[PDB]
Amino acid sequence: AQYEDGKQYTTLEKPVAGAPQVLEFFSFFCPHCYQFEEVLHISDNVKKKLPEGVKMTKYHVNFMGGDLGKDLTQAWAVAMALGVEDKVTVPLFEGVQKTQTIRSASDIRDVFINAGIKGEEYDAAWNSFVVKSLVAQQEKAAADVQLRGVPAMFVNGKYQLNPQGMDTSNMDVFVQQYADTVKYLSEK
Ligand SMILES: COc1cccc(-c2ccc3c(CC(=O)O)c(-c4cccc(OC)c4)oc3c2)c1
Repeated sequence: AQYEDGKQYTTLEKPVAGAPQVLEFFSFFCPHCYQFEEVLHISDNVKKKLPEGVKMTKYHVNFMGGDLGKDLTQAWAVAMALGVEDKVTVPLFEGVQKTQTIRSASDIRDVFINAGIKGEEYDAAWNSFVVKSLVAQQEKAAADVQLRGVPAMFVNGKYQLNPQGMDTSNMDVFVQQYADTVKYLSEK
């Protein structure tokens, strides 16, 4: 076959019931995640190949960057709670990996202030139980699939993307292979 379990994707031995359709994990400390988001725009090319109005879900993970990595997961919860993902994804990646000016929770917050989120709004969300459950949801989702590496994408709790079995001589070909596989998997 042209798509085979073990090549473009792997199949989970313990399926995850009731999982989100397209579920993507990343870390703002992850160099490959910087690439997927800044250079390759994986998330966005995937969305463009799925049925309109499908649920793409993206979660931060804790297992990179120690204390600040956990801070970043709470800020991703804030971002999600306020719907400002599109405003802070780029500054956050660049602050962690490009300028390396994100060294503390205060520096994370600066990204939001600079992005135009009011301090009161940020601090209120940061400290809210809505954000605390949304941290919990990100952690639970990662736990369900026993996630030890990012970037990572899962379709319907059954299929994991295997980008190691795809061609990287061309950034655009790689992306489309990736997006086409997600689409094929979502139709299975
Ligand atoms: C051509 O355009 C570009 C521009 C920038 C980067 C890339 C690129 C190339 C290869 C890989 C691989 C794996 C491999 O060695 O094949 C991974 C990856 C993904 C998720 C988890 C993981 O950990 C096991 C590894 O990400 C990649 C990105 C391509």
